[PDB]
Amino acid sequence: EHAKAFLGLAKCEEEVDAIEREVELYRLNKMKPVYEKRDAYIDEIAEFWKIVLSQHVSFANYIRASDFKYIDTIDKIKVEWLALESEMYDTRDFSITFHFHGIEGDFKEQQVTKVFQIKKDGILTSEPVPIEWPQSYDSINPDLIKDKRSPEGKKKYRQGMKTIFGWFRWTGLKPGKEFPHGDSLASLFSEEIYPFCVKYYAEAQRDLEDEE
Amino acid sequence: DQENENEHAKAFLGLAKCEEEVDAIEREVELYRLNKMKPVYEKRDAYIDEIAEFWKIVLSQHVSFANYIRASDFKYIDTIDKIKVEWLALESEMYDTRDFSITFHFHGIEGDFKEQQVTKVFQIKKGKDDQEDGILTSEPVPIEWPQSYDSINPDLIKDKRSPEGKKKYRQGMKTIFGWFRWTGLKPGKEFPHGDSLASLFSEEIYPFCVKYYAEAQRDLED
Repeated sequence: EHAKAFLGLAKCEEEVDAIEREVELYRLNKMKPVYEKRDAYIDEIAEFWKIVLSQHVSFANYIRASDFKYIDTIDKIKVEWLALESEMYDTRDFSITFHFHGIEGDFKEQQVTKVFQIKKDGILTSEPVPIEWPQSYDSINPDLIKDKRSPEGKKKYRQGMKTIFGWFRWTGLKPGKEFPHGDSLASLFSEEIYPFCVKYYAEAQRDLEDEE
Repeated sequence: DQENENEHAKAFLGLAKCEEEVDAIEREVELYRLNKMKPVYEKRDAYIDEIAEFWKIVLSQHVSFANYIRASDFKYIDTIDKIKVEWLALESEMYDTRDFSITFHFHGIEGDFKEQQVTKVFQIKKGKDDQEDGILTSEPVPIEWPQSYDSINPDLIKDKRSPEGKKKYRQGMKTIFGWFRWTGLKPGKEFPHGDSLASLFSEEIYPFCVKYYAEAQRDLED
Protein backbone atom coordinates (compact mmCIF):
# COMPACT_ATOMS: atom_id res chain seq x y z
CA GLU A 1 0.00 0.00 0.00
CA HIS A 2 0.90 3.70 0.10
CA ALA A 3 2.05 3.41 -3.53
CA LYS A 4 -0.33 6.17 -4.64
CA ALA A 5 0.93 8.47 -1.87
CA PHE A 6 4.56 7.60 -2.67
CA LEU A 7 4.11 8.53 -6.34
CA GLY A 8 2.54 11.80 -5.26
CA LEU A 9 5.43 12.52 -2.90
CA ALA A 10 7.93 11.82 -5.69
CA LYS A 11 6.18 14.40 -7.88
CA CYS A 12 6.23 16.92 -5.05
CA GLU A 13 9.97 16.49 -4.60
CA GLU A 14 10.39 17.15 -8.33
CA GLU A 15 8.42 20.38 -7.92
CA VAL A 16 10.75 21.30 -5.06
CA ASP A 17 13.87 20.76 -7.19
CA ALA A 18 12.35 22.99 -9.87
CA ILE A 19 11.63 25.71 -7.32
CA GLU A 20 15.17 25.53 -5.94
CA ARG A 21 16.48 26.06 -9.47
CA GLU A 22 14.26 29.10 -10.06
CA VAL A 23 15.11 30.51 -6.62
CA GLU A 24 18.86 30.19 -7.19
CA LEU A 25 18.63 31.78 -10.65
CA TYR A 26 16.66 34.63 -9.10
CA ARG A 27 19.33 35.10 -6.45
CA LEU A 28 22.17 35.00 -8.99
CA ASN A 29 20.46 37.63 -11.13
CA LYS A 30 19.88 39.94 -8.18
CA MET A 31 23.44 39.52 -6.89
CA LYS A 32 25.27 40.25 -10.15
CA PRO A 33 24.97 44.08 -9.81
CA VAL A 34 25.88 43.99 -6.13
CA TYR A 35 28.94 41.84 -6.75
CA GLU A 36 30.12 44.24 -9.47
CA LYS A 37 29.71 47.20 -7.12
CA ARG A 38 31.29 45.25 -4.26
CA ASP A 39 34.31 44.09 -6.24
CA ALA A 40 35.07 47.67 -7.34
CA TYR A 41 35.53 48.58 -3.66
CA ILE A 42 37.56 45.42 -3.04
CA ASP A 43 39.93 46.48 -5.83
CA GLU A 44 40.76 49.51 -3.68
CA ILE A 45 42.01 47.39 -0.77
CA ALA A 46 45.71 46.48 -0.91
CA GLU A 47 46.20 42.87 0.18
CA PHE A 48 42.50 41.98 0.30
CA TRP A 49 42.69 38.57 -1.42
CA LYS A 50 46.04 37.81 0.21
CA ILE A 51 44.38 38.27 3.59
CA VAL A 52 41.18 36.42 2.68
CA LEU A 53 42.91 33.34 1.24
CA SER A 54 45.12 33.14 4.33
CA GLN A 55 42.07 33.53 6.57
CA HIS A 56 40.07 30.69 5.04
CA VAL A 57 40.52 27.49 7.03
CA SER A 58 40.32 24.56 4.60
CA PHE A 59 41.74 26.44 1.60
CA ALA A 60 45.34 26.01 2.80
CA ASN A 61 44.81 22.24 3.03
CA TYR A 62 44.25 21.96 -0.73
CA ILE A 63 47.62 23.44 -1.73
CA ARG A 64 51.31 23.20 -0.90
CA ALA A 65 53.11 25.39 1.63
CA SER A 66 55.46 26.83 -0.99
CA ASP A 67 52.41 28.03 -2.93
CA PHE A 68 51.42 30.81 -0.56
CA LYS A 69 54.27 32.90 -1.94
CA TYR A 70 52.35 33.09 -5.22
CA ILE A 71 48.85 32.91 -3.74
CA ASP A 72 49.79 36.13 -1.93
CA THR A 73 50.15 37.86 -5.30
CA ILE A 74 46.48 37.37 -6.22
CA ASP A 75 45.06 40.91 -6.66
CA LYS A 76 41.66 40.03 -8.05
CA ILE A 77 39.17 37.19 -8.18
CA LYS A 78 35.94 37.38 -10.14
CA VAL A 79 33.38 34.60 -10.43
CA GLU A 80 30.66 34.66 -13.09
CA TRP A 81 27.78 32.20 -13.06
CA LEU A 82 27.20 30.66 -16.47
CA ALA A 83 23.52 30.01 -15.85
CA LEU A 84 23.02 33.77 -16.30
CA GLU A 85 24.22 33.44 -19.88
CA SER A 86 21.98 30.47 -20.71
CA GLU A 87 20.00 27.55 -19.37
CA MET A 88 21.67 24.28 -20.32
CA TYR A 89 24.00 25.37 -17.51
CA ASP A 90 23.56 24.17 -13.94
CA THR A 91 23.33 27.03 -11.42
CA ARG A 92 26.57 25.68 -10.01
CA ASP A 93 28.41 26.33 -13.29
CA PHE A 94 30.88 29.22 -13.21
CA SER A 95 34.03 30.79 -14.61
CA ILE A 96 36.60 32.14 -12.18
CA THR A 97 39.22 34.70 -13.15
CA PHE A 98 42.38 35.32 -11.15
CA HIS A 99 44.93 38.10 -11.57
CA PHE A 100 48.40 37.46 -10.18
CA HIS A 101 50.61 40.52 -9.64
CA GLY A 102 53.57 38.18 -9.93
CA ILE A 103 57.05 38.29 -8.45
CA GLU A 104 59.96 40.01 -10.17
CA GLY A 105 62.34 37.41 -11.57
CA ASP A 106 60.29 34.35 -10.63
CA PHE A 107 56.55 34.55 -11.32
CA LYS A 108 55.00 36.69 -14.04
CA GLU A 109 51.97 38.95 -13.77
CA GLN A 110 49.06 37.24 -15.50
CA GLN A 111 45.30 36.79 -15.71
CA VAL A 112 43.93 33.26 -15.83
CA THR A 113 40.31 32.12 -16.22
CA LYS A 114 39.11 28.57 -15.49
CA VAL A 115 35.63 27.26 -16.29
CA PHE A 116 33.75 24.71 -14.18
CA GLN A 117 30.62 22.89 -15.36
CA ILE A 118 28.44 20.15 -13.91
CA LYS A 119 28.33 16.79 -15.71
CA LYS A 120 26.14 13.82 -14.76
CA ASP A 121 23.79 14.65 -8.22
CA GLY A 122 26.35 15.50 -10.89
CA ILE A 123 30.00 16.50 -10.54
CA LEU A 124 32.05 19.53 -11.53
CA THR A 125 34.37 19.25 -14.52
CA SER A 126 36.68 21.69 -16.32
CA GLU A 127 39.14 22.17 -19.17
CA PRO A 128 42.86 22.70 -18.59
CA VAL A 129 43.84 26.37 -18.89
CA PRO A 130 47.35 27.75 -19.47
CA ILE A 131 49.24 29.39 -16.62
CA GLU A 132 52.93 30.20 -16.47
CA TRP A 133 54.39 28.36 -13.50
CA PRO A 134 56.89 30.07 -11.19
CA GLN A 135 60.48 29.82 -12.41
CA SER A 136 61.15 28.47 -8.93
CA TYR A 137 59.04 25.41 -9.82
CA ASP A 138 61.04 24.22 -12.83
CA SER A 139 62.12 21.09 -10.94
CA ILE A 140 58.52 20.04 -10.25
CA ASN A 141 56.98 21.49 -13.40
CA PRO A 142 55.15 18.69 -15.30
CA ASP A 143 55.87 20.28 -18.67
CA LEU A 144 59.59 20.44 -17.85
CA ILE A 145 60.54 17.36 -15.79
CA LYS A 146 62.73 15.17 -17.98
CA ASP A 147 62.11 11.47 -17.37
CA LYS A 148 59.52 10.91 -14.65
CA ARG A 149 60.53 7.25 -14.60
CA SER A 150 63.07 7.58 -11.79
CA PRO A 151 61.91 7.43 -8.14
CA GLU A 152 62.81 11.13 -7.85
CA GLY A 153 61.25 12.07 -11.19
CA LYS A 154 57.98 10.59 -9.93
CA LYS A 155 58.26 12.30 -6.56
CA LYS A 156 58.74 15.63 -8.31
CA TYR A 157 55.88 15.09 -10.73
CA ARG A 158 53.61 14.33 -7.75
CA GLN A 159 54.88 17.38 -5.84
CA GLY A 160 54.17 19.76 -8.70
CA MET A 161 50.77 18.36 -9.63
CA LYS A 162 49.69 18.93 -6.04
CA THR A 163 50.53 22.66 -6.19
CA ILE A 164 47.92 25.29 -6.96
CA PHE A 165 49.33 25.38 -10.47
CA GLY A 166 48.49 21.71 -11.01
CA TRP A 167 44.90 22.67 -10.21
CA PHE A 168 44.70 24.75 -13.37
CA ARG A 169 45.01 21.69 -15.60
CA TRP A 170 42.42 19.75 -13.53
CA THR A 171 39.40 18.43 -15.46
CA GLY A 172 37.60 16.02 -13.15
CA LEU A 173 37.61 13.45 -15.97
CA LYS A 174 40.50 11.26 -14.78
CA PRO A 175 39.82 10.47 -11.10
CA GLY A 176 43.10 9.78 -9.34
CA LYS A 177 45.35 11.17 -12.06
CA GLU A 178 44.97 14.92 -11.39
CA PHE A 179 45.35 17.59 -8.71
CA PRO A 180 43.56 16.03 -5.69
CA HIS A 181 40.01 17.22 -5.05
CA GLY A 182 40.09 19.94 -7.68
CA ASP A 183 36.31 19.97 -7.65
CA SER A 184 36.12 20.66 -3.90
CA LEU A 185 38.62 23.50 -4.31
CA ALA A 186 36.51 24.98 -7.10
CA SER A 187 33.43 24.84 -4.90
CA LEU A 188 35.39 26.56 -2.13
CA PHE A 189 35.82 29.55 -4.46
CA SER A 190 32.30 29.77 -5.85
CA GLU A 191 30.48 28.91 -2.61
CA GLU A 192 32.63 30.37 0.15
CA ILE A 193 35.65 32.50 -0.74
CA TYR A 194 34.13 34.71 -3.44
CA PRO A 195 30.65 35.19 -1.94
CA PHE A 196 31.81 35.81 1.62
CA CYS A 197 35.31 37.24 1.18
CA VAL A 198 34.37 40.45 3.01
CA LYS A 199 33.35 38.51 6.09
CA TYR A 200 36.65 36.63 5.99
CA TYR A 201 38.45 39.96 5.72
CA ALA A 202 36.58 41.39 8.71
CA GLU A 203 37.40 38.23 10.67
CA ALA A 204 41.10 38.58 9.83
CA GLN A 205 41.19 42.04 11.40
CA ARG A 206 39.02 40.84 14.29
CA ASP A 207 41.46 37.99 14.95
CA LEU A 208 44.51 40.26 14.78
CA GLU A 209 42.44 42.54 17.01
CA ASP A 210 42.18 40.08 19.90
CA GLU A 211 45.93 39.48 19.76
CA GLU A 212 46.56 43.23 20.03
CA ASP B 1 48.94 57.86 3.29
CA GLN B 2 46.14 60.32 4.01
CA GLU B 3 44.90 59.38 0.54
CA ASN B 4 45.18 55.61 0.96
CA GLU B 5 43.69 55.43 4.46
CA ASN B 6 40.92 57.56 2.97
CA GLU B 7 40.61 55.09 0.08
CA HIS B 8 40.42 52.22 2.55
CA ALA B 9 37.80 54.10 4.56
CA LYS B 10 35.78 54.79 1.40
CA ALA B 11 36.14 51.11 0.52
CA PHE B 12 35.01 49.89 3.94
CA LEU B 13 32.00 52.20 3.84
CA GLY B 14 31.23 50.94 0.36
CA LEU B 15 31.49 47.30 1.42
CA ALA B 16 29.26 47.83 4.45
CA LYS B 17 26.57 49.21 2.15
CA CYS B 18 26.98 46.27 -0.24
CA GLU B 19 26.45 43.78 2.59
CA GLU B 20 23.24 45.60 3.51
CA GLU B 21 22.07 45.15 -0.09
CA VAL B 22 22.99 41.47 0.05
CA ASP B 23 20.93 41.09 3.24
CA ALA B 24 17.96 42.68 1.49
CA ILE B 25 18.39 40.37 -1.49
CA GLU B 26 18.56 37.27 0.74
CA ARG B 27 15.23 38.22 2.31
CA GLU B 28 13.57 38.88 -1.06
CA VAL B 29 14.82 35.52 -2.34
CA GLU B 30 13.62 33.67 0.75
CA LEU B 31 10.13 35.23 0.56
CA TYR B 32 9.90 34.13 -3.08
CA ARG B 33 10.93 30.59 -2.16
CA LEU B 34 8.51 30.43 0.76
CA ASN B 35 5.57 31.67 -1.33
CA LYS B 36 6.25 29.21 -4.17
CA MET B 37 6.78 26.37 -1.69
CA LYS B 38 3.60 26.95 0.35
CA PRO B 39 1.32 25.34 -2.32
CA VAL B 40 3.74 22.42 -2.76
CA TYR B 41 3.88 21.80 0.99
CA GLU B 42 0.07 21.69 1.11
CA LYS B 43 -0.11 19.12 -1.67
CA ARG B 44 2.73 17.05 -0.24
CA ASP B 45 1.33 17.16 3.28
CA ALA B 46 -1.98 15.82 1.96
CA TYR B 47 -0.11 12.74 0.69
CA ILE B 48 1.75 12.49 3.99
CA ASP B 49 -1.56 12.27 5.87
CA GLU B 50 -2.26 8.99 4.02
CA ILE B 51 0.79 7.34 5.60
CA ALA B 52 -0.17 6.78 9.25
CA GLU B 53 3.30 6.07 10.64
CA PHE B 54 5.11 8.69 8.55
CA TRP B 55 6.10 11.10 11.32
CA LYS B 56 6.99 8.39 13.79
CA ILE B 57 9.48 7.01 11.21
CA VAL B 58 10.85 10.44 10.23
CA LEU B 59 11.43 11.54 13.82
CA SER B 60 13.26 8.34 14.72
CA GLN B 61 15.29 8.69 11.52
CA HIS B 62 16.65 12.20 12.10
CA VAL B 63 20.28 12.10 13.27
CA SER B 64 20.13 14.51 16.21
CA PHE B 65 16.46 14.91 17.14
CA ALA B 66 16.83 11.99 19.57
CA ASN B 67 19.63 13.80 21.41
CA TYR B 68 17.21 16.45 22.70
CA ILE B 69 14.78 14.31 24.69
CA ARG B 70 14.60 11.37 27.08
CA ALA B 71 14.23 8.03 25.30
CA SER B 72 11.22 7.83 27.60
CA ASP B 73 9.42 10.57 25.66
CA PHE B 74 9.41 8.52 22.46
CA LYS B 75 6.36 6.62 23.65
CA TYR B 76 4.54 9.93 23.12
CA ILE B 77 6.58 11.24 20.19
CA ASP B 78 5.55 8.03 18.40
CA THR B 79 1.91 9.22 18.51
CA ILE B 80 2.56 12.34 16.44
CA ASP B 81 0.64 11.89 13.21
CA LYS B 82 0.82 15.41 11.81
CA ILE B 83 3.27 18.29 11.78
CA LYS B 84 2.66 21.53 9.92
CA VAL B 85 4.98 24.51 9.80
CA GLU B 86 3.84 27.94 8.63
CA TRP B 87 6.21 30.84 8.05
CA LEU B 88 5.04 34.05 9.66
CA ALA B 89 6.89 36.31 7.20
CA LEU B 90 4.27 35.38 4.62
CA GLU B 91 1.57 37.07 6.73
CA SER B 92 3.51 40.24 7.59
CA GLU B 93 6.85 41.76 6.62
CA MET B 94 7.48 42.66 10.26
CA TYR B 95 8.33 39.01 10.83
CA ASP B 96 11.81 37.66 10.23
CA THR B 97 12.09 35.04 7.48
CA ARG B 98 13.01 32.53 10.20
CA ASP B 99 9.82 33.02 12.22
CA PHE B 100 7.30 30.20 12.22
CA SER B 101 4.44 28.44 13.95
CA ILE B 102 4.51 24.68 14.24
CA THR B 103 1.41 22.59 14.83
CA PHE B 104 1.53 19.05 16.15
CA HIS B 105 -1.27 16.53 16.42
CA PHE B 106 -0.78 13.62 18.84
CA HIS B 107 -2.99 10.52 18.55
CA GLY B 108 -2.54 9.83 22.26
CA ILE B 109 -2.43 6.68 24.43
CA GLU B 110 -5.51 5.26 26.18
CA GLY B 111 -5.65 6.23 29.85
CA ASP B 112 -2.32 8.06 29.75
CA PHE B 113 -1.99 10.65 26.98
CA LYS B 114 -4.86 12.63 25.48
CA GLU B 115 -5.32 13.07 21.72
CA GLN B 116 -4.61 16.74 21.06
CA GLN B 117 -3.37 19.43 18.68
CA VAL B 118 -0.83 22.00 19.89
CA THR B 119 0.75 25.00 18.13
CA LYS B 120 3.92 26.75 19.28
CA VAL B 121 5.24 30.03 17.84
CA PHE B 122 8.89 30.95 17.36
CA GLN B 123 10.14 34.47 16.53
CA ILE B 124 13.58 36.06 16.28
CA LYS B 125 14.79 38.68 18.78
CA LYS B 126 18.08 40.56 19.06
CA GLY B 127 20.05 42.14 21.89
CA LYS B 128 21.68 44.81 19.70
CA ASP B 129 25.30 45.88 19.16
CA ASP B 130 26.94 42.57 18.24
CA GLN B 131 26.13 41.55 14.64
CA GLU B 132 23.66 39.17 16.33
CA ASP B 133 21.40 37.72 13.65
CA GLY B 134 19.21 37.37 16.71
CA ILE B 135 18.00 34.24 18.47
CA LEU B 136 14.71 32.36 18.50
CA THR B 137 12.24 33.02 21.30
CA SER B 138 8.77 31.65 22.02
CA GLU B 139 5.76 31.87 24.32
CA PRO B 140 4.59 28.95 26.48
CA VAL B 141 1.65 27.05 24.98
CA PRO B 142 -0.67 24.59 26.77
CA ILE B 143 -0.30 20.85 26.32
CA GLU B 144 -1.82 18.12 28.47
CA TRP B 145 1.01 16.05 29.92
CA PRO B 146 0.74 12.23 30.21
CA GLN B 147 -0.96 11.03 33.39
CA SER B 148 2.11 8.95 34.19
CA TYR B 149 4.21 12.15 34.11
CA ASP B 150 2.26 13.56 37.07
CA SER B 151 5.27 13.42 39.42
CA ILE B 152 7.52 15.43 37.09
CA ASN B 153 4.77 17.77 35.84
CA PRO B 154 5.86 21.37 36.67
CA ASP B 155 2.30 22.41 37.48
CA LEU B 156 1.60 19.51 39.86
CA ILE B 157 4.82 19.32 41.89
CA LYS B 158 4.11 20.98 45.23
CA ASP B 159 7.65 21.23 46.62
CA LYS B 160 10.06 21.19 43.67
CA ARG B 161 12.50 23.00 45.95
CA SER B 162 13.29 20.05 48.21
CA PRO B 163 16.00 17.58 47.11
CA GLU B 164 13.53 15.16 45.52
CA GLY B 165 11.12 17.82 44.29
CA LYS B 166 13.91 19.77 42.61
CA LYS B 167 15.09 16.60 40.89
CA LYS B 168 11.58 15.68 39.70
CA TYR B 169 11.09 19.27 38.54
CA ARG B 170 14.26 19.28 36.44
CA GLN B 171 13.34 15.92 34.91
CA GLY B 172 10.00 17.24 33.70
CA MET B 173 11.49 20.40 32.19
CA LYS B 174 13.79 18.18 30.12
CA THR B 175 10.88 16.25 28.54
CA ILE B 176 9.30 17.16 25.19
CA PHE B 177 6.36 18.52 27.16
CA GLY B 178 8.70 20.90 28.99
CA TRP B 179 9.86 22.14 25.59
CA PHE B 180 6.36 23.48 24.99
CA ARG B 181 6.78 26.11 27.69
CA TRP B 182 10.29 27.05 26.49
CA THR B 183 10.76 30.77 25.70
CA GLY B 184 14.50 31.32 25.32
CA LEU B 185 14.35 34.27 27.73
CA LYS B 186 15.46 32.41 30.89
CA PRO B 187 18.81 30.71 30.06
CA GLY B 188 19.56 27.71 32.26
CA LYS B 189 15.99 27.55 33.59
CA GLU B 190 14.21 25.90 30.65
CA PHE B 191 14.21 22.89 28.32
CA PRO B 192 17.88 22.60 27.24
CA HIS B 193 18.54 23.88 23.71
CA GLY B 194 14.88 24.55 23.01
CA ASP B 195 16.03 26.94 20.29
CA SER B 196 18.13 24.38 18.40
CA LEU B 197 15.26 21.91 18.60
CA ALA B 198 12.86 24.46 17.11
CA SER B 199 15.28 25.09 14.23
CA LEU B 200 15.58 21.36 13.66
CA PHE B 201 11.87 21.40 12.91
CA SER B 202 11.65 24.43 10.63
CA GLU B 203 14.92 23.89 8.79
CA GLU B 204 15.28 20.12 8.65
CA ILE B 205 12.48 17.87 9.86
CA TYR B 206 9.53 19.56 8.24
CA PRO B 207 11.19 20.53 4.94
CA PHE B 208 13.01 17.23 4.34
CA CYS B 209 10.77 14.71 6.10
CA VAL B 210 10.17 12.83 2.83
CA LYS B 211 13.90 12.36 2.28
CA TYR B 212 14.19 11.02 5.85
CA TYR B 213 11.24 8.68 5.34
CA ALA B 214 12.69 7.32 2.08
CA GLU B 215 16.08 6.75 3.72
CA ALA B 216 14.31 4.83 6.51
CA GLN B 217 12.31 2.71 4.05
CA ARG B 218 15.50 2.09 2.07
CA ASP B 219 17.19 0.55 5.12
CA LEU B 220 14.40 -2.01 5.36
CA GLU B 221 15.45 -3.49 2.01
CA ASP B 222 18.68 -4.64 0.32
